[PDB]
Amino acid sequence: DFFRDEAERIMRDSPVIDGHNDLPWQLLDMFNNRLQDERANLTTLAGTHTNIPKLRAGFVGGQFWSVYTPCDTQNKDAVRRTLEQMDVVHRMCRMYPETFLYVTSSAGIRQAFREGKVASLIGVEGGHSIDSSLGVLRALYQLGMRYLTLTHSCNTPWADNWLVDTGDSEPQSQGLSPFGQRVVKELNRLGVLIDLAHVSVATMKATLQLSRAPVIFSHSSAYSVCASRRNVPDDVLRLVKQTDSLVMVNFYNNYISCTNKANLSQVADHLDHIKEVAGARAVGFGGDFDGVPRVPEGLEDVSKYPDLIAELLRRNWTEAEVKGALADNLLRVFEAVEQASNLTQAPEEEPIPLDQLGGSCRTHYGYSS
Amino acid sequence: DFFRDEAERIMRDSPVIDGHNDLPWQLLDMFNNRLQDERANLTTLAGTHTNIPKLRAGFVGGQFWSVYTPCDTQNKDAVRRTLEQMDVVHRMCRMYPETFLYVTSSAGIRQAFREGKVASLIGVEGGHSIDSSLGVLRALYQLGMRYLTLTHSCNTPWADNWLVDTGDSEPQSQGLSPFGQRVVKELNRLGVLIDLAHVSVATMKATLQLSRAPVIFSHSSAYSVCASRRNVPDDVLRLVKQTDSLVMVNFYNNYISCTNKANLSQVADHLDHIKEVAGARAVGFGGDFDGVPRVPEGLEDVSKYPDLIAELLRRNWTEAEVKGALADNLLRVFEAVEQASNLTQAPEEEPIPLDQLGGSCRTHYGYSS
Ligand SMILES: *[C@@H]1O[C@H](CO)[C@@H](O)[C@H](O)[C@H]1NC(C)=O
Ligand SMILES: *[C@@H]1O[C@H](CO)[C@@H](O)[C@H](O)[C@H]1NC(C)=O
Ligand SMILES: *[C@@H]1O[C@H](CO)[C@@H](O)[C@H](O)[C@H]1NC(C)=O
Ligand SMILES: *[C@@H]1O[C@H](CO)[C@@H](O)[C@H](O)[C@H]1NC(C)=O
Ligand SMILES: [Zn+2]
Ligand SMILES: [Zn+2]
Ligand SMILES: [Zn+2]
Ligand SMILES: [Zn+2]
Repeated sequence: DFFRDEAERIMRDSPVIDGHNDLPWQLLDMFNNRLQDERANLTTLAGTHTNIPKLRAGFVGGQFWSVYTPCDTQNKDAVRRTLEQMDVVHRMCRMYPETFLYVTSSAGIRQAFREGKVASLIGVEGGHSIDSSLGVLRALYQLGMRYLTLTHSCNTPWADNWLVDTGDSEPQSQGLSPFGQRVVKELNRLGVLIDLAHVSVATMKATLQLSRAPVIFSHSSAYSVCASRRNVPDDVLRLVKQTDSLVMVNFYNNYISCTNKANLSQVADHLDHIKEVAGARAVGFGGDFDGVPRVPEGLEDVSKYPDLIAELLRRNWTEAEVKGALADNLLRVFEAVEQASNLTQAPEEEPIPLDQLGGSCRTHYGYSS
Repeated sequence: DFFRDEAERIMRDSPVIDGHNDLPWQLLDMFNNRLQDERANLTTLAGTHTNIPKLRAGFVGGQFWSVYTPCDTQNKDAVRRTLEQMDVVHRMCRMYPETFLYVTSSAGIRQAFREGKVASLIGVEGGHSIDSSLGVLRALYQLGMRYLTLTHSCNTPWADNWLVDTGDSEPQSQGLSPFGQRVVKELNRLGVLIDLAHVSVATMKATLQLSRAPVIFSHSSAYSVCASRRNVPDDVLRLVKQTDSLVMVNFYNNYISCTNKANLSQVADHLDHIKEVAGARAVGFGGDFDGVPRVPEGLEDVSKYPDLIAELLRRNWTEAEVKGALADNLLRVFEAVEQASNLTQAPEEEPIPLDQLGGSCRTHYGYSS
């Protein structure tokens, strides 16, 4: 088709940078992170939405690999598992160097594009990965973390998750607690993209007001099209336009069609809506591949991106608009996050009040007066 | 004084590289790692064995800063606190760049020497810091860990501590378990110095036979002089000689004189013994300043090293011998550990058997149990 051909033509110049793929999670679940297991070979990997040949077929040039540890690891082994997940991403890049180029900056993604490699970054899904520690935060930064999803589907002691909006969770921090605000201040200082997927509206609003840099939704869709609280409402979409932020669209069926069944066209509806309310520069891709049980007809795996782009061209999106959705909006936001960082500025060191630390799996050294 | 002048002349060419200083622990216990606190100013800090002017007076040119988290943090928040202690060391070097040069190699130490800065490295004290994970181990390496003390004063699921030799602990792994052997192999491939301070004799001997590179005792003294199980016995000293390893002398009174009261002359007695049994290239310093309640008369703080060097010269240690004790032996061992590392060798990924993990602060993802 003419649109598919144009899609590929454009994608050769502007490869897609996806904001959220949970392949690392599958590697842990399926092989206990044993990359040498021949069943785990990435050139032939089956049973997942992602593998090397599929990535190449979908013209994927950049990928924020999700370093995710479940909510039940909070106040348990969340920090240990986050390190192991970041480790599996590091090893993956070193194991398939002909394919992946591990990067931690916007300039780095651009170099990957020049080299014909899949720029590979790390996105930490859930603030429970830092265990309310500014020191652990900086450590994750040093290890490659380039975005932090403030919460997953559970509250941290300083940020509220989306389930607060469905009543399944209590509004603990009413957005961001004072420590949570220092976390935003710290993420801003370091140059880490703040990610609002999985958080509550109050947390979305608090962050869009508080952050000194544009923020992202690594894998969130349009609430107007599908009223899932994992999706973004119009008033927030307006804040996204105001701050020049970015919503990277999630392909999960139940967030797209609000039911188990969904198709490629319905994803373009979310894209259209985000483009109309938040603006064309606020649109991106955050498929949630390998993180969801259901993906749309036409978007069975990571090789289907050109078909989604072809559809956007069919709906009259201009080349500039699809190039922005593909990679340029993410790059603009990433560069702004880097410009707004201040590594010379003294790091945030005021800890979270002891009465706010939860669980029965810690000790209280340092805390006294 | 002839020997004090000579000590300084020699120390200006070969400043001391101490193998273990617990200042980070003091920064946590005293200020909860708040380096901006006015009391925490390192140029004026009182109440500790270490601070900037003291380090300069003692001619200290290299230091392995201990990143230590208590034994009771094992199976609790050990990993979290380890990252926080590593973080305070990183921040310390950043806050006083005119004094500390953060380094992670032997060439880096020589660079610090050339610039007149105190080479600042990280020594992780206790295998519980990795919570039996090879991924956390690699993460710590990436964060700057250049030596791992296999155990502190408690057994890990894969190594036995020194208390086993006093009867207070059971010989769980009877040295190193199979996973513990894999840890040692990973430490060798990474280029991390294996530290035998705090381990049982069975662990020292198992590691000495297994390691493919020379090892160290970052802060342990001579068992013949003081029969403390925190000290190294002669048969292990013969293994140290055989492997061209290194024993860095601890200044703690109770490990020196085997009693609360001790003096500089007695520490020199330990150095003499190690030199006799393990050889001159197996001696160094690992004072344990800021990690102990009692230090010898004449060795009150970190500014006292020149007096100890003067005593060794007085005792007829040659210039080559003291330069070895000061810096050259550690540098030799470091270079060997670096040469034994292999970047191309596939990382160890066979996890510890699930049934060997303890505590109630973890989840069993990857295994399923
Ligand atoms: C993956 O498999 C291909 C062939 O199926 C092989 O050529 C390649 O060496 C393998 N890669 C790894 C890392 O095992
Ligand atoms: C499609 O978009 C272009 C902008 O590139 C616009 O000029 C044109 O009118 C649109 N086509 C239709 C049929 O609306
Ligand atoms: C420490 O105090 C001295 C004054 O004694 C001051 O010059 C220096 O800037 C201070 N350093 C920091 C990091 O506060
Ligand atoms: C001191 O050492 C020198 C050279 O190492 C040696 O010749 C001399 O005999 C030693 N002096 C004593 C008193 O042992
Ligand atoms: Zn998610
Ligand atoms: Zn995810
Ligand atoms: Zn110590
Ligand atoms: Zn110690």
